[PDB]
Amino acid sequence: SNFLNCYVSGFHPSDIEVDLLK
Amino acid sequence: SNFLNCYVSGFHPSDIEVDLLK
Amino acid sequence: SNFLNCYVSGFHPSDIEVDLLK
Amino acid sequence: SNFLNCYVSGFHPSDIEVDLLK
Repeated sequence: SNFLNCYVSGFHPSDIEVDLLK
Repeated sequence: SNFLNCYVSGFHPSDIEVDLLK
Repeated sequence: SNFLNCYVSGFHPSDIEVDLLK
Repeated sequence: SNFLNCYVSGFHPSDIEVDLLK
């Protein structure tokens, strides 16, 4: 349902838990 | 229904919790 | 009826962000 | 158009996870 995921530039550390039912 | 995940740049370690359920 | 997960650098050192199960 | 995982970094380390439709 209109899934728009954009990510620019990465990294080594940090924790990102992205969760989308769609 | 309509979702945009705009994430850019990094940084030191941390706890990023993102959850989209609609 | 439209989620816009945005984030460009910054963020404070902790465990947060934004979550909604509804 | 529905699937837009615009990714540009390759950062494999850290805690990165995307729940594409669970």
